Amino acid sequence: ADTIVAVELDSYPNTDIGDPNYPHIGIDIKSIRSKSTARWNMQTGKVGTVHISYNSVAKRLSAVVSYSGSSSTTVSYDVDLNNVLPEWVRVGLSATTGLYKETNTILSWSFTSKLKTENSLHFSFHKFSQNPKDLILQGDAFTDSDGNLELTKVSSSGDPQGNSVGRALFYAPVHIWEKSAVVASFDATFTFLIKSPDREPADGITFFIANTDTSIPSGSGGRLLGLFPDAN
Amino acid sequence: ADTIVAVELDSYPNTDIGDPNYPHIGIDIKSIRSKSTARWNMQTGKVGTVHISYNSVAKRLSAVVSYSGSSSTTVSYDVDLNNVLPEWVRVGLSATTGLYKETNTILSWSFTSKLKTENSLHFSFHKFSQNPKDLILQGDAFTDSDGNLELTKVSSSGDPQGNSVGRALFYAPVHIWEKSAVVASFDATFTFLIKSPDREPADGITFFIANTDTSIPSGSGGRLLGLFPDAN
Amino acid sequence: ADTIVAVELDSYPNTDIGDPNYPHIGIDIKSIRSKSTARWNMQTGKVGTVHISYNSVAKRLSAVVSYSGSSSTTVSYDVDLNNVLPEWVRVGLSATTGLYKETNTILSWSFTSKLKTENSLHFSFHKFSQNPKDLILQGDAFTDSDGNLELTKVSSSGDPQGNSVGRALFYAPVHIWEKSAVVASFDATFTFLIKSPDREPADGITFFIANTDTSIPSGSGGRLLGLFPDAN
Amino acid sequence: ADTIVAVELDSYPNTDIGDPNYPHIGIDIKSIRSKSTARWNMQTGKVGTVHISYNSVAKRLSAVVSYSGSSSTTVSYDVDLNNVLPEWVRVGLSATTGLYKETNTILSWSFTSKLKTENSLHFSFHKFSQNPKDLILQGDAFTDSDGNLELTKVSSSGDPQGNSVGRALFYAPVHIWEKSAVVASFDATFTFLIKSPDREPADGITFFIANTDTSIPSGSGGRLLGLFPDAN
Ligand SMILES: OC[C@H]1O[C@H](Oc2c[nH]c3ccc(Br)c(Cl)c23)[C@@H](O)[C@@H](O)[C@@H]1O
Ligand SMILES: OC[C@H]1O[C@H](Oc2c[nH]c3ccc(Br)c(Cl)c23)[C@@H](O)[C@@H](O)[C@@H]1O
Ligand SMILES: OC[C@H]1O[C@H](Oc2c[nH]c3ccc(Br)c(Cl)c23)[C@@H](O)[C@@H](O)[C@@H]1O
Ligand SMILES: OC[C@H]1O[C@H](Oc2c[nH]c3ccc(Br)c(Cl)c23)[C@@H](O)[C@@H](O)[C@@H]1O
Ligand SMILES: [Ca+2]
Ligand SMILES: [Ca+2]
Ligand SMILES: [Ca+2]
Ligand SMILES: [Ca+2]
Ligand SMILES: [Mn+2]
Ligand SMILES: [Mn+2]
Ligand SMILES: [Mn+2]
Ligand SMILES: [Mn+2]
Repeated sequence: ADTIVAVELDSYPNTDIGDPNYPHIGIDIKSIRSKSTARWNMQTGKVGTVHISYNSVAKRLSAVVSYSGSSSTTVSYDVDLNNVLPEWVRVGLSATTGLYKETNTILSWSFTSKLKTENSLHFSFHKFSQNPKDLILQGDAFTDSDGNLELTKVSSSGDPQGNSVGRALFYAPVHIWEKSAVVASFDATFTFLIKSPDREPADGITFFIANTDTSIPSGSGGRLLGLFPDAN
Repeated sequence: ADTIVAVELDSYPNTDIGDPNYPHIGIDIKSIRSKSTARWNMQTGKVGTVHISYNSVAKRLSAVVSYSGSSSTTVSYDVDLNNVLPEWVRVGLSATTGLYKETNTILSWSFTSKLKTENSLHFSFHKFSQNPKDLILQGDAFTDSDGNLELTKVSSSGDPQGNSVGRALFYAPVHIWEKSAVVASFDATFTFLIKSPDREPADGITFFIANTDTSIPSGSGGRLLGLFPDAN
Repeated sequence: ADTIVAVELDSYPNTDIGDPNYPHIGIDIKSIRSKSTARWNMQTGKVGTVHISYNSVAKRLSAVVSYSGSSSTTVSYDVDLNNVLPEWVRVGLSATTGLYKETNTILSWSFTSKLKTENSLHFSFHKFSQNPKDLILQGDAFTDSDGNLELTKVSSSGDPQGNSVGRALFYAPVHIWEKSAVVASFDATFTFLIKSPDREPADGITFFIANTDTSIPSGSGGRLLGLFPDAN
Repeated sequence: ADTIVAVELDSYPNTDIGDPNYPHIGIDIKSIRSKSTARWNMQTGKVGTVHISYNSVAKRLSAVVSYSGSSSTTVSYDVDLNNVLPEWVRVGLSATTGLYKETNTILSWSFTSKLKTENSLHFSFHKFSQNPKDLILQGDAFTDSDGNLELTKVSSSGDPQGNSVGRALFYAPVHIWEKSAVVASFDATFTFLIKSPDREPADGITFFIANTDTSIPSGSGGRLLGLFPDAN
């Protein structure tokens, strides 16, 4: 059972398992039920931009989500990630659709990791090549002709499908801590396009971190964002 | 048969297959016989520092090697790497020993890759963890307790062994070009410690680039620097 | 460049690169141009059955192809496979379509390997599971709902597409020889269904053997049966 | 957390976690505490021979262990393995040493798997090649010059070391059941040589079956036989 730290743009309120009454960004520490959430002023059809940061000195995983010239949405959570995640991990983006759907388009994805014990891993994508050998595409994750990472299924038309799960891991494992390490930090940006024919888009996109061999958990569809085998 | 672009710190003169009469840095385009070389003022026992750069606009692979406060050694070569290397590659460091030996210690290794079509892959190591999951260690390559990448065999004493070959690839494939790409560049630094009981150290260390599935070619020992199956 | 030993059911005559004037079974030793061929009495729409055998004592790779109660077609070739193939290999089935097409259905596939130095590897498939984890499916190779290995593309209708290449490797590398080995033999059976709307079906199906890391060579489509990067 | 079905030749009594008072063979269904055990008349220095069988109709995992012309030791357990193990698995041999040690030599290892829904996977080893590419060697598992699989560490002298863990998985995943399958069976033989300077040899050898991605669990040393992260 994978260890998971995710920042969720939870498109779909699932009150029956923790979610607030509304679209929200959440910080998930080994549970789909977010340790912290903020009301996310969704804007379907516009391009969102998530920034994620954290160092091991401040011990505060923080995420902001924004649209151009629009009021942003921040959510923080005091956590020491080296007590949660293994020493080595892989970073990725996941997204699902349930009975309700939405395009989970990733227009770009950067991520910087620093381990001053000064080791480092930076990577950024503004274009997603047809064959991304530096990405372990899991489930329904693919890349379209516009150089966009489609995390979840989308017809040739552009319409999103439902009951789809897909994630993109960066091929190289990251080293986010070492007993010796004085400070391990990481940042993570990505822009996304969420479009939906439904007035209740679902289910969400997330940037997560996990055991290197992390794979899509069975039953992880929909409100589970392809991160957990259950809702505990 | 792998495609190979390497920058060699050729410790050992092998005149009988191209090498100059002396220790030298070479730029190898799909051949152990360097398209360009410069006389390398070796300093066994001191820590060297190779810087490598190249963009696709200038089309000039250049490398400099230096010791602290000592006269450096530069070597350049006009080449268009996208006509040589495949679209996707893996970057690494190799080193061998023949009948003559030497420690092939890598104290650090950074590498930045930029694909403005602005995609990117940066990674740097000042410490090499006991288990580097973000490095495909090939052959005799291992990491010692001092956090140093030993490319080639070295007894517990510290003495180097001979007839050893070892390389370190970064786990993630790099994208160094795209038909669309306007400019693909990359830099690569690394510091090394070459020590030898022999007054004729051998055989050398190299930073190379290759087809992603690049592996140590049979017969690639010694003067082949674990890069080629032959000397053509 | 992979080492390849294949037994080809060459559906399509390609005279301009060696092929006989007619559909034929060929034995290919590191070349699409068969060292031996026999006239293959094709029967599109009926289920064929290839048996392949060889031991290192007799040094005779032999293949027979048959349809129920129909005159079979045998082809032999005296070769010592341990002088051709590496010590370790992977066994598989490949098939392509060019401008002309055909279904490349594999209804079953067994293979026995014996290394008396008595080591062994047997595997047989009468059903191909939706997710064959014990098969490295390459290119357009997939498995349909009838439990059939579709080597090459086929519409939902059942019509075959063209310019498609796909192979199925057995996940485990086989050990087909050892310097010590007294006798290494192997057999290989498989039944196939070739159907075509075209009166000139193309291009063929093959059981091949190759370096373990064998992958579909670029330009290997059509008359190359997804085995060679060229016709030499 | 891996799913594990093992047949243990538990060299070392660990009463404080279930073990009988004596060396024994056990059948472990997702727990180091055997669902069934029989008193194992150990014979250190002689070559043992374990036979394992099971089909899904009888639903009885059975194992026998024997030495030449010596009273054997049988242990059975009524279990339906398709309710325990995933649909796809990898089969292997594991062994550890704790504060007490012993050579865990595997002189041979066969295994037949049949899935009549008649699919099959057979493999046998009487010799273990220096580089067994068809074996995922985990931990301290290696192969010596006599063609023997040393599961656990052994000095050049031949003396076994302690606190060592090593397993050998067959490279190809096995298909041990399918919803459709009418009967899935498997057999598994292997001969072993257990030698110890200690009058209380430890800890044991096992043939196990697990989720394909099974790896040595942390803390699985000694009485855990490199199968479980704990003793529950
Ligand atoms: O796409 C959003 C969701 O759809 C499903 O839950 C549903 C939310 N509204 C519903 C209305 C009816 C039924 Br039945 C279901 Cl399962 C749901 C589920 O598939 C969820 O996993 C998911 O959160
Ligand atoms: O370590 C350096 C070299 O040693 C060998 O070549 C030798 C250079 N000096 C020699 C002197 C005698 C003999 Br025999 C040999 Cl092979 C050599 C070879 O093993 C080379 O590959 C290598 O370049
Ligand atoms: O499907 C069979 C074949 O089709 C092609 O060659 C053709 C055989 N008949 C033709 C007629 C016209 C043209 Br243009 C072509 Cl390329 C061909 C090629 O694509 C071949 O690789 C292949 O053997
Ligand atoms: O090799 C056998 C065993 O050695 C250890 O347990 C010991 C059995 N006898 C002992 C006596 C003292 C101490 Br401290 C220990 Cl840990 C043990 C442990 O390391 C066990 O995992 C193992 O079963
Ligand atoms: Ca939700
Ligand atoms: Ca040289
Ligand atoms: Ca042909
Ligand atoms: Ca025990
Ligand atoms: Mn939520
Ligand atoms: Mn040189
Ligand atoms: Mn032919
Ligand atoms: Mn026990």
